[PDB]
Amino acid sequence: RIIVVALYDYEAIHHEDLSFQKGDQMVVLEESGEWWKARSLATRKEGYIPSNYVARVDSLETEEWFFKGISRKDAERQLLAPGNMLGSFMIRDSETTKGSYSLSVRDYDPRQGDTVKHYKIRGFYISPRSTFSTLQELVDHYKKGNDGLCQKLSVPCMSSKPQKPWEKDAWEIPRESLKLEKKLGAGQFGEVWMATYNKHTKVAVKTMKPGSMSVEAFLAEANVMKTLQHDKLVKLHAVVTKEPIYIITEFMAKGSLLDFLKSDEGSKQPLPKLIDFSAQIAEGMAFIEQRNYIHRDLRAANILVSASLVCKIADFGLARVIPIKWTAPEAINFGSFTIKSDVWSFGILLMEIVTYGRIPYPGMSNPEVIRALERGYRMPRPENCPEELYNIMMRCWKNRPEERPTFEYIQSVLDDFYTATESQYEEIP
Ligand SMILES: Nc1ncnc2c1c(-c1ccc(NC(=O)c3ccccc3)cc1)cn2C1CCCC1
Ligand SMILES: [Ca+2]
Ligand SMILES: [Cl-]
Repeated sequence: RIIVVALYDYEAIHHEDLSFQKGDQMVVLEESGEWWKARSLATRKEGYIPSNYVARVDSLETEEWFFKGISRKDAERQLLAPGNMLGSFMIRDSETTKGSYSLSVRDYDPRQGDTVKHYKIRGFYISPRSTFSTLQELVDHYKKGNDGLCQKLSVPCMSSKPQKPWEKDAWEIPRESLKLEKKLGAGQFGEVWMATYNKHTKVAVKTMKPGSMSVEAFLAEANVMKTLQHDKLVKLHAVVTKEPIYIITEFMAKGSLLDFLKSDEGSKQPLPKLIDFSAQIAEGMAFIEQRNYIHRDLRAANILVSASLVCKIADFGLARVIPIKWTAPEAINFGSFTIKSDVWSFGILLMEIVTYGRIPYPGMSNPEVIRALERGYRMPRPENCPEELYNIMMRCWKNRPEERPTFEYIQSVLDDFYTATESQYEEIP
């Protein structure tokens, strides 16, 4: 017997899936990955449920202040989101001290403004002065005035329902299931439409126009990208095998990063949040790097922004199934695309972000640039760019692609850009 409990509200949208309120319990009957067959205890109905909407009874995940599988940087982003205030906190798996837990607390500071400070927890305790049998008790105490903390505990971090998992056994779907409602953009290779999958589900469809490339071999290449899932890559949901091929991805509410930075709201975005974007793209490129693959076309036009202002990477694994200002020299000439050729493109993308979407090398045509890259000309630093940030672009713009950084390093440098190493966690006597 395995009892689980709902963490959020879910209304059914399919045939054999269940509806449940927050707090409903149910018996796990089958573990089919993203979807589980369960029998509700409230309605006694047997059906399918999203496994990422429930957890085992009286687990820590059930608790409103606990956050599973979240990094220190995500915990920082989640707390500095709108809807939280002074004292807003969370308890999470310690990213560094594995098998243990850390506490992230929102705090204000005149020097910078809102910040997130992190304390490690070691029965548990932070300072030997105060011992605690369990976390909830430990929480309660620190809600009663800051016992050494930078602030007194107020409310757990605001969380929203995760994205509903895709329909089961629906990697290949008929076109009839779709209603392409609005053309978002078109190009030399096809159109990107925003659509709807059998009502209830809002998707975006990339219509791949008929060609030589992968007529019967697209599904093959495309089936690999499906296994390269990441929180910072655009999620591939479904595919239409009948030519013209349709690619169903998740809908990114605020379009491309390029169009977004050129937007009004985008122009309002300050500098530390632009670097936050960069650190997200770098996080995604660090994954493609770990899988020893390649994106082949990094630019703001290929970065999408969610409604929550989360940057994700598209298309990826598309240039291998079919423009040079973002391209490194050793690919313009020798046609050699490495993971380091993307590093160059990231440096360009970085500048593209700091300049709010300004075209690289402005008032400077393509041929008038290639002959400068041989001289050693690089784009200059603008007034609004940190010296230590232009420093990174230049490292991405090294002539030797071997002495260019890794995305693993680039991400780490961008994640704690305003944080000194020693200041990551707080000391307490
Ligand atoms: N998903 C979206 N949601 C909201 N807006 C989107 C998009 C997309 C968009 C971008 C890229 C893709 N395609 C892919 O990511 C992809 C395609 C084939 C193989 C592997 C990956 C599909 C849609 C593009 N836009 C905008 C940007 C420019 C035109 C409309
Ligand atoms: Ca310290
Ligand atoms: Cl039962």
